[PDB]
Amino acid sequence: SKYKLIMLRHGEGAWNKENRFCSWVDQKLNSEGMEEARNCGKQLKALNFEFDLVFTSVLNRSIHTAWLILEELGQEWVPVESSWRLNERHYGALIGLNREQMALNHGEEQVRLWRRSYNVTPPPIEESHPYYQEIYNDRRYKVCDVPLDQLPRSESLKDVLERLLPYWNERIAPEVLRGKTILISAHGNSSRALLKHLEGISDEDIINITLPTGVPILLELDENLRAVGPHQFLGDQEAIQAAIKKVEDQGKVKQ
Amino acid sequence: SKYKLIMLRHGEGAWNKENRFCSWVDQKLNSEGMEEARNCGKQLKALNFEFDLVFTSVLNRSIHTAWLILEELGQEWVPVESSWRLNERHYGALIGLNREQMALNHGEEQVRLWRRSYNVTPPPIEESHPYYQEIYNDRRYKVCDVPLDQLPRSESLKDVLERLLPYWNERIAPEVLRGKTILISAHGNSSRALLKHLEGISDEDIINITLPTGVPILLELDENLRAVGPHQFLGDQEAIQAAIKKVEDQGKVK
Ligand SMILES: O=C(O)[C@@H](COP(=O)(O)O)OP(=O)(O)O
Ligand SMILES: O=C(O)[C@@H](COP(=O)(O)O)OP(=O)(O)O
Ligand SMILES: [NH3+]C1CCCCC1
Repeated sequence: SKYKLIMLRHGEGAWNKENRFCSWVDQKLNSEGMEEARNCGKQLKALNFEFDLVFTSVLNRSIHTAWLILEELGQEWVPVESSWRLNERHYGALIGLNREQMALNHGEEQVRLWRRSYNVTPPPIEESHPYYQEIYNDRRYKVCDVPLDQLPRSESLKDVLERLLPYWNERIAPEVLRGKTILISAHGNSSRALLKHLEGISDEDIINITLPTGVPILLELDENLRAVGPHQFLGDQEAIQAAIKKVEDQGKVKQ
Repeated sequence: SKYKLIMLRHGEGAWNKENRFCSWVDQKLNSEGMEEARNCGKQLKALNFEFDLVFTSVLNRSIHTAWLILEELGQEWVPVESSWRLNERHYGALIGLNREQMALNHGEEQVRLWRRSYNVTPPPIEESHPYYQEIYNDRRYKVCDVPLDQLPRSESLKDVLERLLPYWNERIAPEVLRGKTILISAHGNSSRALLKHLEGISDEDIINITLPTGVPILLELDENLRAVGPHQFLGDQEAIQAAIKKVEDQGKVK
């Protein structure tokens, strides 16, 4: 048999609009992002989606995106589970910095490696960093399945998959195999990590995969829980490609 | 007290304002109710509440109230569990009717009896009722711990307690005993049912308990999960008492 699930990157937030690496900083959705989430809900309603379970990260932007989708569907009663293992990749010291500024300071090539490569690790975030305290002082990280002191201070995409894969295999995949309809409301890089795994994308090719905010990602899996075909974006393809280009351009120098 | 928990009636919804028995009809919060929910969250934040688990009914007004509270607290990551066992009392055939109109036609005393009695069971809702279909055809009732055909068609407050108690005993009580800080976002009568149990209120006295929408209720329990004192509405008692009077007056002609 085959199974289909829906995954997506949270709706736009101020940091996305202002082009600043946000990562573990708990930014909220902005007005545009709330609309993106509601539109996702409307598309899923048009398709008559009936979710059984929803998985999100512990960053509120992914939770609110899910709540808006459920409201549009009239499915607010559907169980939601949130885990740090679906949190966006930890950008370390790059958190708070402007992506274009980094391109000007370090070059487009280096920024592309930091953003999309599989093995490159961002410099770790230090206690002196402006956003260190608010991240590690938050109670949500005192009750994780990993001690506060053991949580990452920066992550390569590979590091992300290493802490996300166990969650997928142990808590999400079993439900998929039970024929349940699942929604994964997450982030750009945590979603890219899962897609790399499910689609068998090489360490080299994953660098060219970019996900825009607020666009449902359709993925079909076979009996072995591997992608039957490439992931697909739901909606106007021209608009979606334009949004993808916008994300890519965040790390480029004006021309 | 050894333990403390917070419970509350969801924020104002369209039918609360229209003064119609809503019960299992899934009406949403209105602008006023959203504000009530947010003020609840602000009041709880002012008192340092840090929830570990949230329990709600499967009616969206209770869920949305919880979501707004969690947002105000910056605690959207806190686990939420929902169950039909926390659903508002099933008003049966009375669903959809205007409370004041009923008082005018049958007498204030009659309406008060239907609304607050512990033992009186409303007439069952039938297939000919305007809101029967949307209730029993909803998918949320196809995945309950009891078959769709077994779900109630009307309930007395006693009936409510009988189906709510198992959920309290099996799922909520154990968490409170572990020392977790719990939030229960429910309804007017389902909350009255739980208060009757926790405070050991008599069948006679429970009739005088009326709960206002969107007001946090603090319950202090001992080692045996018994209330050490009467429930405490958190906030200005004058305004809260006024909101309670508002609910009572829904069944009065004037
Ligand atoms: O970490 C972040 O700032 C973004 C991704 O940024 P880029 O890797 O795409 O630059 O995560 P998201 O907006 O999905 O929560
Ligand atoms: O069933 C309803 O309409 C109300 C209670 O109405 P009364 O018993 O006070 O008339 O419950 P709610 O969902 O608003 O908390
Ligand atoms: N001072 C900055 C150098 C580039 C990586 C992020 C920190």
